[PDB]
Amino acid sequence: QQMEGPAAVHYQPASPPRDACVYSSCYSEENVWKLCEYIKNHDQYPLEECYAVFISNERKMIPIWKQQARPGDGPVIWDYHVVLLHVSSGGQSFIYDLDTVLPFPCLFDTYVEDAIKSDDDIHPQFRRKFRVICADSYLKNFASDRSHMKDSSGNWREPPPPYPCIETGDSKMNLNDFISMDPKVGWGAVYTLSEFTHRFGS
Repeated sequence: QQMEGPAAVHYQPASPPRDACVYSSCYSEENVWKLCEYIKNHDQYPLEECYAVFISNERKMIPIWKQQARPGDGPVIWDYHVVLLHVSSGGQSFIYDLDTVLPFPCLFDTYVEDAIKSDDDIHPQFRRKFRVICADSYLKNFASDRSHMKDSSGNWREPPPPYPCIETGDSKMNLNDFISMDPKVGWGAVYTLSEFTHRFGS
């Protein structure tokens, strides 16, 4: 037997159920944005408890396991991937990944163990870095004109989401500032996998 700060055994999800969420494949930066917007307009949790988390690396080649685009025990290799992190008031963190086969939401430790796994036995060019942006800052500053999703001849590589492009008064396109893992660029903090789990893991 082994015992276990406070536990969120009665955690109420900050989002609608998985099948009720706005979702477009290969637009997880917008899928997470729409979750932040919901949390903002819903008056359930403070937006300051939530973060958008960009996962990528310098070579833009990151494996993620337990992904719906690859059912089974193999990884999907993304150029980048975005999830939502909710640090509940007791300290327990939850991951909202509309693309995972793990629960939605998922306990932070479980998502790190099954979806992310250790970088120790991963070829170093595939190792993951994390940019953590406050959901309030994310809603206030993120902009994407989706131009990165046009193909060789100006057609869509993936069909876009069915709502207008996310815009701010300051920019129509700063997605590269979020995919970048350069701490001298953009908003939020950039962490290695160890720093990320040291920060939010229990």
